[PDB]
Amino acid sequence: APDSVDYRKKGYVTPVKNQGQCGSCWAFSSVGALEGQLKKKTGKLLNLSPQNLVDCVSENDGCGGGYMTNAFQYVQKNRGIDSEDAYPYVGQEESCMYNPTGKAAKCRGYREIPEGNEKALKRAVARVGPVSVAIDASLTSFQFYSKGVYYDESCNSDNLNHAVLAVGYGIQKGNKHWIIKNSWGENWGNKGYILMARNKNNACGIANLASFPKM
Ligand SMILES: *C(#N)C1=NN(C2=[C][C]=[C]C(C(F)(F)F)=[C]2)C(=O)N([C][C][C]N2[C][C][C][C][C]2)C1=O
Repeated sequence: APDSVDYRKKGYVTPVKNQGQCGSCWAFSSVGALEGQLKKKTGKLLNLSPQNLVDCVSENDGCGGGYMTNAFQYVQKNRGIDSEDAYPYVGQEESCMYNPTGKAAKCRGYREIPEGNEKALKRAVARVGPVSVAIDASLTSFQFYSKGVYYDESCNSDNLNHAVLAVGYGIQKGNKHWIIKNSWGENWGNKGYILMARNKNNACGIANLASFPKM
């Protein structure tokens, strides 16, 4: 595995999205991971539909919450997920309106990385591509992150209240990090991104709930 990796440089990542006031981070996270695999498999990069997941993954709670694992399973069982263009994002609860004609990607299942194993997470990211992960993003410092490697001794790994996407990893002046793509718009963090402390005792619980879909 490379000392550092950044899948944005390998065309696996779409631009930052804005989930709005709907707690659908798990949908954007799942979609990001899926978009990466689709690119790896077909060579094409397309915006997948998070609203499709929000409205159709009954295993989850729509804007009220959910897990990326349930999303990947839905795509597999549903035999597909629509493109963002075929099922645009509104960030509001609506009955499922999935349409197979707009299908843009399928899923063969998913794998989970050993809970709290950042070493496993590193290897997974380097080999697979973008990986869905959960973190404690409740701290004010996270809300107003601007640059640098984010680290706060107050983060609680047991409080997984947000789902994001790890598109790579690296180091900055002795501080190892995870390159994280958020879904709170480009007006947050660094153009929507944030570098988070890596190998710092699983800061914010970044390795507690990480998984990726297979295609
Ligand atoms: C998103 N958006 C979102 N997700 N959760 C959540 C619940 C259970 C499990 C997960 C995950 F990612 F699978 F592990 C995620 C959640 O509780 N909320 C409420 C978030 C409140 N925010 C906390 C950080 C500060 C901003 C507000 C979600 O919105």
